[PDB]
Amino acid sequence: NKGWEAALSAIEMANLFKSLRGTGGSGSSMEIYEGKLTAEGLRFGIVASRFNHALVDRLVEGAIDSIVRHGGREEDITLVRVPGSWEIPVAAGELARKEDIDAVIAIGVLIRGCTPHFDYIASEVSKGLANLSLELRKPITFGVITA
Amino acid sequence: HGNKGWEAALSAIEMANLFKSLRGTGGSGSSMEIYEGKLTAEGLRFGIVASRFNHALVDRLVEGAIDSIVRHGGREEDITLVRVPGSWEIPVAAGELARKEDIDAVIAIGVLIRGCTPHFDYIASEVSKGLANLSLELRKPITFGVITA
Amino acid sequence: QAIERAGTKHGNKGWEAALSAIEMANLFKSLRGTGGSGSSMEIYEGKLTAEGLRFGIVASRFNHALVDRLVEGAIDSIVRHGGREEDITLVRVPGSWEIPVAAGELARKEDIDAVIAIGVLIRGCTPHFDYIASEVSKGLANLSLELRKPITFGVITA
Amino acid sequence: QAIERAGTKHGNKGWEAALSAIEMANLFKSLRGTGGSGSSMEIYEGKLTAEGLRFGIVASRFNHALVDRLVEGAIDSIVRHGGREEDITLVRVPGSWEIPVAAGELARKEDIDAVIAIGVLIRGCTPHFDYIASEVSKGLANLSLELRKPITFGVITA
Amino acid sequence: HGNKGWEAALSAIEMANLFKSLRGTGGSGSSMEIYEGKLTAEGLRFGIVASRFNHALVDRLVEGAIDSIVRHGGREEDITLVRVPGSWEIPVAAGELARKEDIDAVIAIGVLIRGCTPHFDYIASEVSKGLANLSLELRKPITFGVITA
Amino acid sequence: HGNKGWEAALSAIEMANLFKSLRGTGGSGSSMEIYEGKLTAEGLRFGIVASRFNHALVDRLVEGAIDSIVRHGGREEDITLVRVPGSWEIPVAAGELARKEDIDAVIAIGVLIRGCTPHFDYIASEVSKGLANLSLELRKPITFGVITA
Amino acid sequence: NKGWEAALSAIEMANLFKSLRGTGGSGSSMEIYEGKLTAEGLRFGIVASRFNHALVDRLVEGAIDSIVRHGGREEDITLVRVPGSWEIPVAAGELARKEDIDAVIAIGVLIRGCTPHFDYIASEVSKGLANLSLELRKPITFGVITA
Repeated sequence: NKGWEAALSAIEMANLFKSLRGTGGSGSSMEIYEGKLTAEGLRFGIVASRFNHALVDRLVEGAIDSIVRHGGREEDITLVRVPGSWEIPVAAGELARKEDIDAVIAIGVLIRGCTPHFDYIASEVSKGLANLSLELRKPITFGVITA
Repeated sequence: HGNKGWEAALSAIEMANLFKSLRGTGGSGSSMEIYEGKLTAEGLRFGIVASRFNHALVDRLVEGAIDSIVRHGGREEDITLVRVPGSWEIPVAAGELARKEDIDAVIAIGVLIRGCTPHFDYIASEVSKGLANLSLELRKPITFGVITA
Repeated sequence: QAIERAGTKHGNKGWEAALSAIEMANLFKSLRGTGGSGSSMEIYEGKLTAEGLRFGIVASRFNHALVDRLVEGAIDSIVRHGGREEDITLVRVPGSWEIPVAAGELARKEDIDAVIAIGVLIRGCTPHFDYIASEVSKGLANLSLELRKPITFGVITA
Repeated sequence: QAIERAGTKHGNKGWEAALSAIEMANLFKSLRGTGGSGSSMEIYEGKLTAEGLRFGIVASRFNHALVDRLVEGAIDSIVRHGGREEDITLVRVPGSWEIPVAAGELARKEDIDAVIAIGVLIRGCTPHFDYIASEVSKGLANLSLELRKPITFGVITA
Repeated sequence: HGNKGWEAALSAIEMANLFKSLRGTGGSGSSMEIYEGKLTAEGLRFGIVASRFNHALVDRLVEGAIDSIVRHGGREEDITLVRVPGSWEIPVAAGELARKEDIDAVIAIGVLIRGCTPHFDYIASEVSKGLANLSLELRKPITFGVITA
Repeated sequence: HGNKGWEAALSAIEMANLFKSLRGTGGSGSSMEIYEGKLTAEGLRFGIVASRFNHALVDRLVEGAIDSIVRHGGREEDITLVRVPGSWEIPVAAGELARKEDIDAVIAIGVLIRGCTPHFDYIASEVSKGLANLSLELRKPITFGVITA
Repeated sequence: NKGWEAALSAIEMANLFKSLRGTGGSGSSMEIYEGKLTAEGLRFGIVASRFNHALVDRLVEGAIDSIVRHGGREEDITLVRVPGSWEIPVAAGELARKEDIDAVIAIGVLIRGCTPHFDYIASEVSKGLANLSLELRKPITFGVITA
């Protein structure tokens, strides 16, 4: 279930960035920065599409379960629904600019298989999410699948 | 001694020296100027970003990178190592290290899932593109030690 | 050594790349100048006189045999068209991946009128999409538009 | 490091090569011994007990990932069949071309009962005749016949 | 009667007799000398070297070899059978048998992988080469009963 | 710094050291012995054999070989250079150098005429075979710096 | 004309080996051994086949002309004819064991083209000549062609 995996990646970036922005080490050894798998005290945001209802519900199911099971507090989740995959990047941008969220998770299902004639919509969705993460300096996990 | 981790470190060391020369005082003229970087790692600060897929392989590349830096005069106390889950999200971590003024170069190490070979994958395209844009924007070398399974 | 010098280098991609840089450098210098009075359609084209211009060259070291013939091709194009060898800056980089970042540093100097990028690319013996080759073209194109200074593309496939 | 140790290496070409060396070493030791009394057809076969035998291994360094799993496969085959780790001599060489000459030096020692050669070969993506691969096979075969000591062939193609 | 093991045994018997006659002093003259070997195995010692790989087929080949020797007057007491792991080490074992002064001929039996090679095979070429060189150096007949799958 | 001339010199230097270790006194035991050669060229004597076809290319490889030896501690006075017309006749010249007791290794450099590609050429086969036999017979490293056009 | 080229290679090995066996240098610089293109005072031997009479005569023509033109003395050439290419190695062996010859030249024409099904006779001729040169430590030039 990609939903469980995508949530796990987000948890362990919210911890990593929290460590990096903190005070540095004492020197005298090679600094190593790391992210644990404890979600206590963290705020998340989820953006999910509405296409292939059967599949997406299972994915959003895993994401919420993963956050709570790893110690998260269910009141710290904001869920946003959008008509289709083309509208995920713009919604994620709005949710990522709030100062109360630490990571964002994108859930969706693409239409054509793994052997198309190339897909423009799929490229734009992945391309847009990547630029937002770099521009806003905030992790954004990528949890879409292919039909 | 011949792994991609070793090679990536050399390119990072050399480019770091070359940039230090370019923005220094120019030559006296009267002849064609030639700029090239040395392989003296003394006084340089490095950061490394490594993924986690294939824990066996990635550990090997990271060890090679550290070995290369120290053998060429690098001080082991000047290496910052950041570890990340997958290849999709090296660029965001690399960006954080590059924006520090105490880092002279960044090395990215990872392994990609070889999917359907003839066709176009989106994770590989985004990881390479993101690193390239960061280097041009921040004006700082970023080496691409990535490989394929 | 004399055997190396005896070979001809007119016409290789180093020659064409340098020639394009000379024309573009003169063309821009004309555009920034005062506009014509009018009374007719006004045409612009760059002359091929290279005296007084400053050039920069970025070349990778991979495949040390092919590259050298390309770099020497570029230099002779500038010299044979009137340029002086004292107005050329040469920068060498480990590989094709880091050409764009080095080319950016040269292009930001106010003493450079154009930049020439030379290199070679490894061709896998089956036609897949190369993630390194695309980044070089993408990076160089962006730099020229942003800095508003011509940059010429002089790479080849093995 | 523990991740490396957890992997299984039973059955790789390092395993088979070592196993053949053990059998041949015992077989020769039987042939040199006194012949049977007679009265029936007399059969020889080598046992798989490795206690008391000395072994030598020659391995190239090209493709450092593949080779290590092969060398460790050979060592565990000797140990798991009764051999001691103090009776193994390991020699490392730059490349596959100089395996035969190094293997010759080890084979001439009187304290060695068998030699194992391990390496990998580069496969060009079109099937031509390889002048390096043939020389390794030719050299190793000649050494065994001339020195009258078994040598086992444990190379693979990439 | 129809397997290569049977044929290999007959060749070994005939060559062993032929060598026995050649060492004899030449004739008086008055005609053209003709030398040939007979097919009686009485009083001759043989050795067999067989590989274990693809054992389903070789047992039938070794079967024929022993059957032929006995059928043609050979005493089963005089056969020495040696087994080796694979075909790569047939030559080295054959050399040890051929150097015994109590052996008149040696028979080598084995099976090689499919012969649809691009241009060449590097293991098959060594078995035949080694046996041929060994026979000439030691001046003793060695028969090739190897077949291709 | 990355030409076949450079690589061939390294292999010659390393193998020369390794042989010096093997025939010296053995270890104390109680642990597995590992033998490997260093990259210290001090005190070693080298000979080089170079063909003449493509004078431009061969000169480059020969310069690289000399540069590699000296940079790793080699004394320029300990290099003997022999030049020959074509590839067919490197082995006979290499044999003469190898038989001197003052030479520790030999390096062979040349370029072959790429004929009809898929098929078998006899000049290339003989040059490689001859070098291999010489090393085994004389028990001395001989490196193969040869390339193809 | 391969005949001219084959003779030239032999001339400049008889000189090289003459230099190598001579006294060494004075040190203080990198020893370089070299062979000139002067054939004065040298003895040669030629072994030629008798198949494709038209072609071989032209090749033996060039070899003798090359030796004399580069200063050789025509009385110092020994010519041996053999029925076919298969008999070249054995004849060359006899001529190379004499102590009065400095180099040997082999001239011949092979039968099948450059794209056969592999040729056993061609391989043996080249293989045999190479072994003789190494075993006897004396240059032997290879001047055959393919029909």
